[PDB]
Amino acid sequence: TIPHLAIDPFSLDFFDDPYPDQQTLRDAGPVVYLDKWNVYGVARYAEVHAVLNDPTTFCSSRGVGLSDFKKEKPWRPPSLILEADPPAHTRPRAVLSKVLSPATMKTIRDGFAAAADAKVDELLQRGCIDAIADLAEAYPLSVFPDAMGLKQEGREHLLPYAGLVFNAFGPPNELRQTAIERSAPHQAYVNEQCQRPNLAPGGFGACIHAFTDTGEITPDEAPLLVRSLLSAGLDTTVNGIGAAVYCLARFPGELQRLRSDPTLARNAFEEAVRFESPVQTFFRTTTREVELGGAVIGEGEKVLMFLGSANRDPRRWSDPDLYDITRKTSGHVGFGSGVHMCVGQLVARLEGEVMLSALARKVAAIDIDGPVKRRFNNTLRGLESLPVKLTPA
Ligand code: HEM
Ligand SMILES: CSc1ccc(C(=O)O)cc1
Ligand SMILES: [Cl-]
Repeated sequence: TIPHLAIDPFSLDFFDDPYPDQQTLRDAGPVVYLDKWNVYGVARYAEVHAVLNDPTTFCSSRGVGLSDFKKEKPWRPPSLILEADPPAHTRPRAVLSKVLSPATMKTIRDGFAAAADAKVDELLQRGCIDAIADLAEAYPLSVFPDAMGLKQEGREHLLPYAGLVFNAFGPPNELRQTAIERSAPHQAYVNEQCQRPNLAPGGFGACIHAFTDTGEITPDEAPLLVRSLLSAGLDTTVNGIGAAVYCLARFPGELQRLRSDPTLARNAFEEAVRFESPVQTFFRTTTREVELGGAVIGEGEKVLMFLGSANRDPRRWSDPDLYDITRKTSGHVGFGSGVHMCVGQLVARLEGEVMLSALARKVAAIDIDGPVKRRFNNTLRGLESLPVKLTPA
């Protein structure tokens, strides 16, 4: 009933060009079995969306990577939110909700926007730049660690620590095993910065600590919740902004539309999240026997959701393979869906909007001007290097 496939969705060849294999996965059936990792797979929008929206049946507390926490030790203490199920999930979620809230966005926006304009201005002085190191990485690094309230010393650990986290969701391939081997100093830095004394007042970090007297979280939960933001908060936005620039770079027609109406900046970002889906994949674990798309999955099985595939499913999207900054993106699963839907999406969108606004107002063209180099990671899709020539408007 369930087709078995030998595709390794965590292989360098798959990362290098996932799209044919992803159609192969959708078209094989609503539910496949991946013999490489002994794992159920769902690659169509409908089943990915269903799975995300039944947290009772498809739980996150047994881990959202390949590893099943009921079978193996987690490589670090479990996240209090990503790797928890309702009701444990609920209050720490509420806290990060209020911390990364509309009101908070109102306090950081001018600063984020200024940073974004200043960067684009700086890059136009150079002309030929690396849209990854000098933009996708540099810009979030200029705003997010400050927004967190991190001290300056040690920030080089942040992107290493993130690549470790996302690699560690993957199978025990060499990417994962090499990440964990190198992890010790990045863990030490991050863990130390999660303690209240090390976070500057007014920041996301000290804000999380300040929420520890309401009955929602206790003081011993706050460091791990800060850890959550230093795990998820940065590298995701680097690959999100990287994606958007790359799309603009490959669809000049859409850059020209964006320039003509910079208010499209925020949706231009949302479409780049759908189109590239920087967060490619996550697992759930079945807490019971379940019928899904007319196939039956037993208790305790890992189910792999192909978010990027879901976002290019021609069953859901018209011309999924086109970058369209005026598309109605509502319902894309690049930020997830349901009770775990990205609690940090207002920061990502803010960062993404203000950067694409800056480009929209200041840049006339973005032409790839050198070898594009992909960066391989078990969960993240994105580029190592994107050399572009920026033409001033
Ligand atoms: C382009 C940027 C981003 C993308 C594509 C993204 C993607 C995602 C996805 C797909 C999920 C769902 C995980 C699941 O269902 O298991 C999620 C949850 C989460 N994200 Fe984001 N994210 C982004 C930005 C951010 C930022 C800026 C932050 C923090 C400042 C953040 C923090 C979190 C946290 C803590 C969770 C766990 C929420 C929960 O379990 O309820 N993310 N993200
Ligand atoms: C969806 S990416 C991500 C989200 C949350 C955490 C965490 O809670 O540490 C890590 C990665
Ligand atoms: Cl850690």
